[PDB]
Amino acid sequence: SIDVKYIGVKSAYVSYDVQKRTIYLNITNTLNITNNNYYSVEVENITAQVQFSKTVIGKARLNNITIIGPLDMKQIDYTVPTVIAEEMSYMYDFCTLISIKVHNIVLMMQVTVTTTYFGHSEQISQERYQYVDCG
Amino acid sequence: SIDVKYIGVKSAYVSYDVQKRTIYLNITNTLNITNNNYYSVEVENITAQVQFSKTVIGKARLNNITIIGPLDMKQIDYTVPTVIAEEMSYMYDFCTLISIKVHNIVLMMQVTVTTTYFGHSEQISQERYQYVDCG
Amino acid sequence: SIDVKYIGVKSAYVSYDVQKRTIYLNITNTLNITNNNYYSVEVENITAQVQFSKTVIGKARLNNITIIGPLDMKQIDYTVPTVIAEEMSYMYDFCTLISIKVHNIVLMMQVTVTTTYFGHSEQISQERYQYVDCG
Amino acid sequence: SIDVKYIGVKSAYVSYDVQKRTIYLNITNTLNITNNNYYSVEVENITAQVQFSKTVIGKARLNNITIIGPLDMKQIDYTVPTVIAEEMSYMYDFCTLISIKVHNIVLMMQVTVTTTYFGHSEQISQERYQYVDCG
Amino acid sequence: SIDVKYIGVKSAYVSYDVQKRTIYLNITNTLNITNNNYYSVEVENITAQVQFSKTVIGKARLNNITIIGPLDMKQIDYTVPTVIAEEMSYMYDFCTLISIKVHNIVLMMQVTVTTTYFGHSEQISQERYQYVDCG
Ligand SMILES: *[C@@H]1O[C@H](CO)[C@@H](O)[C@H](O)[C@H]1NC(C)=O
Ligand SMILES: *[C@@H]1O[C@H](CO)[C@@H](O)[C@H](O)[C@H]1NC(C)=O
Ligand SMILES: *[C@@H]1O[C@H](CO)[C@@H](O)[C@H](O)[C@H]1NC(C)=O
Ligand SMILES: *[C@@H]1O[C@H](CO)[C@@H](O)[C@H](O)[C@H]1NC(C)=O
Ligand SMILES: *[C@@H]1O[C@H](CO)[C@@H](O)[C@H](O)[C@H]1NC(C)=O
Ligand SMILES: *[C@@H]1O[C@H](CO)[C@@H](O)[C@H](O)[C@H]1NC(C)=O
Ligand SMILES: *[C@@H]1O[C@H](CO)[C@@H](O)[C@H](O)[C@H]1NC(C)=O
Ligand SMILES: *[C@@H]1O[C@H](CO)[C@@H](O)[C@H](O)[C@H]1NC(C)=O
Ligand SMILES: *[C@@H]1O[C@H](CO)[C@@H](O)[C@H](O)[C@H]1NC(C)=O
Ligand SMILES: *[C@@H]1O[C@H](CO)[C@@H](O)[C@H](O)[C@H]1NC(C)=O
Ligand SMILES: *[C@@H]1O[C@H](CO)[C@@H](O)[C@H](O)[C@H]1NC(C)=O
Ligand SMILES: *[C@@H]1O[C@H](CO)[C@@H](O)[C@H](O)[C@H]1NC(C)=O
Ligand SMILES: *[C@@H]1O[C@H](CO)[C@@H](O)[C@H](O)[C@H]1NC(C)=O
Ligand SMILES: *[C@@H]1O[C@H](CO)[C@@H](O)[C@H](O)[C@H]1NC(C)=O
Ligand SMILES: *[C@@H]1O[C@H](CO)[C@@H](O)[C@H](O)[C@H]1NC(C)=O
Ligand SMILES: *[C@@H]1O[C@H](CO)[C@@H](O)[C@H](O)[C@H]1NC(C)=O
Ligand SMILES: *[C@@H]1O[C@H](CO)[C@@H](O)[C@H](O)[C@H]1NC(C)=O
Ligand SMILES: *[C@@H]1O[C@H](CO)[C@@H](O)[C@H](O)[C@H]1NC(C)=O
Ligand SMILES: *[C@@H]1O[C@H](CO)[C@@H](O)[C@H](O)[C@H]1NC(C)=O
Ligand SMILES: *[C@@H]1O[C@H](CO)[C@@H](O)[C@H](O)[C@H]1NC(C)=O
Repeated sequence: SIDVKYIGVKSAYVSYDVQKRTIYLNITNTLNITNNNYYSVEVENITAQVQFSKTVIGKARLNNITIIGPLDMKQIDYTVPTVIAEEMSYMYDFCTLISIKVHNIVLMMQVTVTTTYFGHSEQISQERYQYVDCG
Repeated sequence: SIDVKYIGVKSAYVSYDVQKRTIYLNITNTLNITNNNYYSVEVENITAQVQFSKTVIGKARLNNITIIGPLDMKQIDYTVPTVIAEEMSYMYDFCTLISIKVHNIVLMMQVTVTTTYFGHSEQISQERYQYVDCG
Repeated sequence: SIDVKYIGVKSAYVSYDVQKRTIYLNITNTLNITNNNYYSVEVENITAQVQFSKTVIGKARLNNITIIGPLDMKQIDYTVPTVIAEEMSYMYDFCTLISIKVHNIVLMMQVTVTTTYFGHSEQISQERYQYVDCG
Repeated sequence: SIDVKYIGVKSAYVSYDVQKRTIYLNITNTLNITNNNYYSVEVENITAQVQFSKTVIGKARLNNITIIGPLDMKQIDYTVPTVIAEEMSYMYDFCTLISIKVHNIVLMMQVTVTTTYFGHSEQISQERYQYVDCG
Repeated sequence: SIDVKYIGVKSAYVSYDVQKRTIYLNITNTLNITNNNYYSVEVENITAQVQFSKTVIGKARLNNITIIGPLDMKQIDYTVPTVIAEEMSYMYDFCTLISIKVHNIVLMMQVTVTTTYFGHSEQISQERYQYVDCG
């Protein structure tokens, strides 16, 4: 990635910024800019490219063959019980929260068993993340 | 990715910004800009490209063959019981929340068993994320 | 992706911004701009491209063959019981919520068993996300 | 994607913005702009492209062959019971909500078993998302 | 990655910044800038590239063969019970939260069993992260 940028407030090439009651008197501004950008990116010179796979099975006996890909949960037990019993009481609850499984950003590109890959793969994530603001 | 940008407030090439009761007197501004951009991106020179796969099975005995792809949950138990019993009480609940499974952004491009890939794959995610604001 | 941009408030090439009771006196502004952009993107020079697959089965015995693709849930139990019993009480509930399964953005491009792919694949997601605002 | 943009409020090339009771005196503005854009995108030079697949079965015995594609739920149980019993009480409920399965944006392009693909595939999603606003 | 940047507040080439009630008297500013950037990135000169794999099984007996990919949870038990019993008491709860499993940013590119890869792979993540702000 030639250019990746996270800029909180302001991005600018040339900035003349006059803010909060300043006095802007005699100013002469002369700006002369020559800017040229040449992008030669990902050019590929390829005569011959071959992806080839072959499988042959002969005179074989196969019994109880198990192939299981990734990300298996099988048996998971989530027990979160809450019991509140009050005879004569004063109970004030402000900003109370219970969260079990929260997923914001899930990116999965290639999950497989057998993968043959020629090329380019790029993952870019930018965020501002604030979970809980109260009071 | 040649250019990826997250800019919170303002993005500008040339900015003359006059804000919050300033006094803007005699100003002369002369701006002379020559800007040229040449993008040569992803050009491919390819004579011959071949994707080939072959499978042959002969005189074979196959019994109990199991192939299972990824992301299997099988058996999951979610138990969240809530019991509230009050005889003579005062109960004030402000901003109370229960969430079990929350998914904002799920991107899956290639999930398979057998994959042959020639090319380019790109995933880009930008967000501002605020979950809970109260009070 | 040549240009990807998230800009919170304002995007502008040249900005003359006069805001909140400023005094804008004698100004002369002369702006001379030459801007040229040449986009050569994804041009492909390809003589011969072949995608070929062949499968042959001969004199074979196959019994109990199971192929199962991804994303299987099988057995999932969601139990969220809520019981409220009040004899003589005062109960005030403001901004109370229960959510089990919430999915905002689900993008799936290629989920398969056998995939042969020549080309270009791109996923781009931009959002502003605020879940709960109350009070 | 050459240009992807999320701009919260304002997008403009050249902006003269006079807002909130400013005094706009003698101004002379001369703007001279030459802008040219040339888009050569996705041009393909292809002599011969062949997609070919062949399957032959001979003298074979196949019994109990099961192929199941992705996204199977099978057995899912959703139990959310709510019981409210009040003898002599005061119950005030403002902004109370229960949601089990909510799906905003579901995009699925290619979900299959066997896929052969030559070309270009692009998914772009932009949104502003606010779930619950009350009070 | 030629350029990766995290800039908290302001990024600018040339900045004339006048802020918080300053007095801006006689100034003459002459700026003459010649800027040229040439990007030759990821150009590949390749005559012949071959990815080839072959598997053959003959006169073999295979029984109880198990291949299991990564990320298996099997048996996990989450027990978080909460019991509150009050006879005559005063209970004030402000900014109280319980979270079991929270996942913000999950990026997985290639998780497989057998992978052959020719190319370039890049993962870039930028964020500002504030979890809990209250009071
Ligand atoms: C500078 O500004 C003052 C105002 O205080 C003015 O009297 C004077 O003529 C100005 N000079 C020039 C060169 O603009
Ligand atoms: C502006 O810059 C260019 C460079 O391309 C130069 O030829 C020209 O003389 C400059 N003009 C002034 C007034 O400085
Ligand atoms: C690569 O491109 C050039 C022209 O840009 C061409 O002359 C040459 O024949 C190409 N390569 C092959 C292997 O054809
Ligand atoms: C295959 O496995 C099962 C249990 O998973 C077992 O009962 C069976 O006997 C096995 N096959 C052979 C041929 O032993
Ligand atoms: C500068 O502004 C002042 C106002 O205070 C004016 O009297 C003067 O003529 C101006 N000078 C020029 C060169 O514009
Ligand atoms: C503006 O810039 C160009 C560069 O292309 C130059 O030829 C020209 O002389 C400049 N004009 C002035 C007034 O500086
Ligand atoms: C590539 O393109 C050039 C012209 O741009 C052409 O002369 C050449 O024959 C092409 N390559 C092949 C292998 O045909
Ligand atoms: C295949 O597996 C089942 C249980 O999954 C088992 O009952 C059966 O005997 C197995 N096949 C053979 C030939 O053993
Ligand atoms: C500048 O503005 C003042 C107003 O205060 C005016 O008297 C003067 O003639 C102006 N000068 C020019 C050069 O416009
Ligand atoms: C404006 O810019 C062009 C560049 O194409 C230049 O030829 C011309 O002389 C400039 N004019 C002025 C008044 O600066
Ligand atoms: C590619 O395009 C050029 C013209 O742009 C043409 O002369 C050439 O024959 C093309 N390539 C093939 C293999 O035909
Ligand atoms: C195939 O599997 C079933 C159970 O899934 C089992 O009852 C049967 O015996 C198996 N086939 C053979 C030939 O063993
Ligand atoms: C500038 O505006 C003032 C008003 O205060 C006026 O008297 C003066 O003639 C104007 N000058 C020009 C050059 O427009
Ligand atoms: C405007 O720009 C063009 C560039 O195409 C230039 O030829 C012309 O002289 C310019 N005119 C002025 C008044 O600057
Ligand atoms: C096929 O599977 C069923 C159960 O799914 C089983 O009853 C049957 O015996 C199997 N076929 C053979 C030939 O064993
Ligand atoms: C500088 O500013 C003063 C204002 O205090 C003014 O009297 C003077 O003429 C200015 N000089 C120049 C060269 O602009
Ligand atoms: C501006 O810079 C250029 C360099 O390209 C130079 O040729 C020109 O003479 C400079 N002009 C001035 C006024 O310094
Ligand atoms: C590498 O590129 C040059 C031109 O940039 C070319 O002359 C040469 O033949 C290429 N290498 C091979 C092995 O073809
Ligand atoms: C590489 O590209 C050059 C032109 O840029 C071309 O002359 C040469 O034939 C290419 N390489 C091969 C192996 O064809
Ligand atoms: C295969 O494993 C199972 C238990 O997983 C076992 O009962 C069986 O006897 C094994 N197969 C053989 C041939 O021993």
